[PDB]
Amino acid sequence: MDIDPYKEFGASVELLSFLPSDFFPSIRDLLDTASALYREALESPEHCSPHHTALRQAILCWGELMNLATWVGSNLEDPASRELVVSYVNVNMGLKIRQLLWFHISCLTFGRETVLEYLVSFGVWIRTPPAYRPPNAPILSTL
Amino acid sequence: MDIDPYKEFGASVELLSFLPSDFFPSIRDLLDTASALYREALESPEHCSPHHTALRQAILCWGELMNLATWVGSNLEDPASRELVVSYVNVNMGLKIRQLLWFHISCLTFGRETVLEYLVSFGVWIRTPPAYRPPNAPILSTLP
Amino acid sequence: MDIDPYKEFGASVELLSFLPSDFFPSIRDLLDTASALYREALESPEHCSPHHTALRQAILCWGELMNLATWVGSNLEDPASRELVVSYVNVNMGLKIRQLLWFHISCLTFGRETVLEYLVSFGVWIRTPPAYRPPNAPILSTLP
Amino acid sequence: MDIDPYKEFGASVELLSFLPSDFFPSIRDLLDTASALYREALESPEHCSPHHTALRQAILCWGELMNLATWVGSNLEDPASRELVVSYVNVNMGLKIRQLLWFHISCLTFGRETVLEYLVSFGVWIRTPPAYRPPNAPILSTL
Amino acid sequence: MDIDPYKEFGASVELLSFLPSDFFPSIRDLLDTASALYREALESPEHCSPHHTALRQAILCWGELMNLATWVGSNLEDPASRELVVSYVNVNMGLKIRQLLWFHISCLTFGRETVLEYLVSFGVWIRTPPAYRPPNAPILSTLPETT
Amino acid sequence: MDIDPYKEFGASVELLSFLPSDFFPSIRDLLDTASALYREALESPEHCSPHHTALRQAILCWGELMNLATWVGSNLEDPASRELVVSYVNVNMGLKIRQLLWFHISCLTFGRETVLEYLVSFGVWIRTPPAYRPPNAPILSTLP
Repeated sequence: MDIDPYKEFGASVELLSFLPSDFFPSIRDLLDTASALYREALESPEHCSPHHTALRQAILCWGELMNLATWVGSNLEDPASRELVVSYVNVNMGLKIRQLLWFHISCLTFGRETVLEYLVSFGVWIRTPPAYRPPNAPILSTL
Repeated sequence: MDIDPYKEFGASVELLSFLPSDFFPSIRDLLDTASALYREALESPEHCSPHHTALRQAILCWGELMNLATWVGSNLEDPASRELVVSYVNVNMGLKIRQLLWFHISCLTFGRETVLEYLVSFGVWIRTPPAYRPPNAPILSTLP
Repeated sequence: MDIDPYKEFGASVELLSFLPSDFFPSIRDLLDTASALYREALESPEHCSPHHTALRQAILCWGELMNLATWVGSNLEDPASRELVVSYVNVNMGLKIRQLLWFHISCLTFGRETVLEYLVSFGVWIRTPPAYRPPNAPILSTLP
Repeated sequence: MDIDPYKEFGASVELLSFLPSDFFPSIRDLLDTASALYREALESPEHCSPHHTALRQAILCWGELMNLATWVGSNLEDPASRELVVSYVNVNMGLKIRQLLWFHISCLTFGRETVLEYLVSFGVWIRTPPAYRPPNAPILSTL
Repeated sequence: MDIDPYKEFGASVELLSFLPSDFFPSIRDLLDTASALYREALESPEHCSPHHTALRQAILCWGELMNLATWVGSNLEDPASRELVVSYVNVNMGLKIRQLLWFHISCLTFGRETVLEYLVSFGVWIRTPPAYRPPNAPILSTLPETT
Repeated sequence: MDIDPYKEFGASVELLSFLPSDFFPSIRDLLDTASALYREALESPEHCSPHHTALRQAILCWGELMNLATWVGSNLEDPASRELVVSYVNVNMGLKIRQLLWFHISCLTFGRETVLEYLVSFGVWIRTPPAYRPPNAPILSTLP
């Protein structure tokens, strides 16, 4: 079956594909801003928010992916083949978990209606050619 | 942060450790149960339950892991180290979503309080010495 | 004084003698059931039930017996008489807390009246001649 | 898991660790004052008190420890190794069952609020050096 | 800043200097006393008293001093100069917080005015010559010695 | 007894480790602004705040640590121990006293909620890639 993870939150993969690769902070920097803002709500028996439920799964999805890269570096025989796998988890599979971590942290920080309104205006900006756009990208921090 | 995937739903990792490792059905058998029973709701544009939201992320977590096992199939021309990676995803990494898929499919079908009471009742069954346990295990089939 | 540990809870030593000796699960299997199900309450600063108060003393009684078996491990340099002591605590002394841990975990999970009725119902089952008893024993799994 | 046996009664192991070893009577003298004061309440099907439930377990804990020392003296081969075990049950494991027997007998005799108020004032007295304390320890017998 | 830890609570350093140096119990004996009676309050998410706010920093002051003495042991390969620093942390720096732990535990247990009247009455007792001094020193027990 | 020094003030060690380590002003500058702004209120027979009660103990803790450093500089014959100990006391304990002094001085100056919001905002600002944040770092300021 075909599930996009954002459709229950009012977005799509097509809406978040306009953000470039160097728009999201690193995965260590998304896990730090969740552990420092919402830790008593993520380590809680309550449901709190639907953005809290999807953020708990995205953290433990990465904790098993960092569990994989520790296994790959420990018990593969040749070092040549193991350097493609750990580079795949951090870069290729790590990019999909950044925008999952970015979307749910920002929907808790700024609001869900603000992030969806920002993703429209960022899509207009990056679809415009660089000669006909303002030089600075729009930012989020309304608060 | 030591975050618990089942504490939100009134369970724990140590309560899910009452069931053995080779008790959960395979991932292909659990994704067909999700397809046949809950496909209009997992593809719905609204979250219907907290179990649906944790189940949509559990399928995409396995979908990311199947793009990985396809990638190690197409790459890593050393053949002896390719089979170490793709069998790790299918066996070792596939287990921790297999408890995650089993817990959320069964809590959508039978309810929260039925699966939590089944987790205790399977705890009594596997604890009993083999001279005094029944030959049948408990099944979640509360429905006729 | 000939004091009865289960008479307070509506049972007796001779009603607990309906179950055989090798029916109760091991002490490591019963302390994990107490850990997974009742750890906020056994470490609570208030007594929640008379079964909690008798269960906190049953765990500390085994905790005193494990400091003893560690002490006979570190001391008693005669090796033939060290193994007589530590196997007595694990097998012989560990049994009378194993009925004590089983009775209070099961009475917190299923209730008093369910375990007392299970003690009678297991009495009928073990009494029946083997030509006419079922191949299944009763389990306390009243919960689905 | 980590349980202290006194926390449900409003005390701790840290509160009762200030009482010295020679503060409690012998285990035969704690079992005599329970069998002579509360025997119709300990040999009873009722719950009576939470101090009664914890006292029933502490008596039968010692009855299995005296069962052990009878076994050790009967069927160990050498007498040299058996004299360390029976001295361990009576002294080392016997000291932990004295303060369990003392705390629950005294909470029934004087009251729970009196024993906790006495354990504070006995802690002030024995933490004071002997040159700056009164020479007599405080006593319990308010009745 | 000529600042004073007890001046806020109605005392002084010199009023705490009535008690001698070898009067306060050891740091292990006040940490066991604090954790016995005040552990849900010293780890509470709110401040309960100015004694609780000042006792949380005094335990944290001792915690930073014990990670220091641990660090001097794992490092500092000269044994002649290592042991005199760990001795300075334990017996010299620990004395200034033993008065801080004793003062704030006792004002939580018996009250501010009871400890402040005890410091005066122990001041009369210790400056009396030993020929005219009574045998039983003052003590801030809430119960009498005969109960 | 595990006590968080900022827990009663609505923060934690994790929220103050959210900012980088070389952000907090030095211990000399923080004691300078404490002695400039709040000296008649820290040398006072009143409490006036929980922040004043914590700031006095922080200043006295740093005074005891500087007495320690003066003592180690006074009498230790090993020159490498004078290189190790008083550099540890500065660069490892002064960072924690820098966070404590900065937190309490800023909470006295700007308010507690403004300092907590500034902690969250500056952490998320540092974490953000530089092309998608405001170009200059935020400060607390009382000047309109």
